[PDB]
Amino acid sequence: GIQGLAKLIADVAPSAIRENDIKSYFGRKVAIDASMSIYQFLIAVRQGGDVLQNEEGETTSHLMGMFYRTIRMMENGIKPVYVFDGKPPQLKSGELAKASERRAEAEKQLQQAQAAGAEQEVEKFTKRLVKVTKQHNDECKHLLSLMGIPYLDAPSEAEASCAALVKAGKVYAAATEDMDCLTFGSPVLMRHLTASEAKKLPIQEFHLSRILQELGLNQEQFVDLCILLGSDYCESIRGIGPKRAVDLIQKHKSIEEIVRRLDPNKYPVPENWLHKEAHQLFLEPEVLDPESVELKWSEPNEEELIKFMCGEKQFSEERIRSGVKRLSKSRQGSTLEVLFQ
DNA sequence: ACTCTGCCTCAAGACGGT
DNA sequence: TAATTGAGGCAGAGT
DNA sequence: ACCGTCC
Ligand SMILES: [K+]
Ligand SMILES: [Sm+3]
Ligand SMILES: [Sm+3]
Ligand SMILES: [Sm+3]
Ligand SMILES: [Sm+3]
Ligand SMILES: [Sm+3]
Repeated sequence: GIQGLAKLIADVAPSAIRENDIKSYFGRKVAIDASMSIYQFLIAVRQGGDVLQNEEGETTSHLMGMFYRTIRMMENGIKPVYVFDGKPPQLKSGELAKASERRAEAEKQLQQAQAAGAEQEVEKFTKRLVKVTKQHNDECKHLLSLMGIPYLDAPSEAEASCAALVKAGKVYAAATEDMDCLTFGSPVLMRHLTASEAKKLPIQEFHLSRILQELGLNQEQFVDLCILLGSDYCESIRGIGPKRAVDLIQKHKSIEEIVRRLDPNKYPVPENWLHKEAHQLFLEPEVLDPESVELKWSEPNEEELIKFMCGEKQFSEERIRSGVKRLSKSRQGSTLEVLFQ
């Protein structure tokens, strides 16, 4: 993500944040960062500090949420396409190594609480070690196929390919919490689109054109702003936060110019700073071709979903059948069958 | 006064009967 | 064979 | 809407 960008928008560019009722999105298509939704379910969907699972010990929390949340979206006429990450870019390797440190230390502190018969400490580092695996992604892809819900494999970061689907008009918005989707150029970003019966947070749209207008920037200047704020791909400047970062971009436009005019003794830049390379990655990321695959929402295969979710993963047959019926009727009401001419 | 850093914590789902 | 993110809150120090 | 339960 971008450190503090959502807060900056809310304070400087509030006009870019628009809220609408779930009832207004009937018929709209959205792109979803699948990995983040899977992670949300593995973290939250716990029963007694442990995850849901079948008797074979195979985890099912990700299948639980993917199934029901996706159905709820379709009942509201919202048609999602799930986008899965691919090979991370090299620039992320500098940050990937720093993540393993946190997992290594979280593992060290895990067995410590275990050998110490702790209770709340076990549930503390356990959730901190959660991670989305290839088997998590493959099982969700398998589920979506049976549900008739489309998905796409991005060549690199899913966030970037979601944005490219919006640019191309193949979906209305990227439904995510990772604000760096705007840094990748997404015209629209939607938060809090869960279609949950609770309705605790309002559906927010972030319109990039509004952000650029109220900040007085173009896209390249907005990317440099996000770099100074803090991105996954390179270092920021120590002592330059969201307040000074805005004033500098608005005044000097480019980081290259900010360095020329900054006092090297007062605000020294990082050593071997890759702000140019991250700039190139945000503006011209490796993305799928939106014109290659035509997004279709298809009839779900009920009998295979029962065999998979119930026979194998041990979901309630009554609940799964009911879910597939809802999914099939809601698709019939929001989706036109294919026509030939 | 304003701003930034480095700490700290906390939460992160959904169904169906009541 | 995976590497969130986000939001606040607080004290303390730099501008 | 609350809350035990989901697997
Ligand atoms: K910084
Ligand atoms: Sm990201
Ligand atoms: Sm099995
Ligand atoms: Sm990602
Ligand atoms: Sm990241
Ligand atoms: Sm089995």
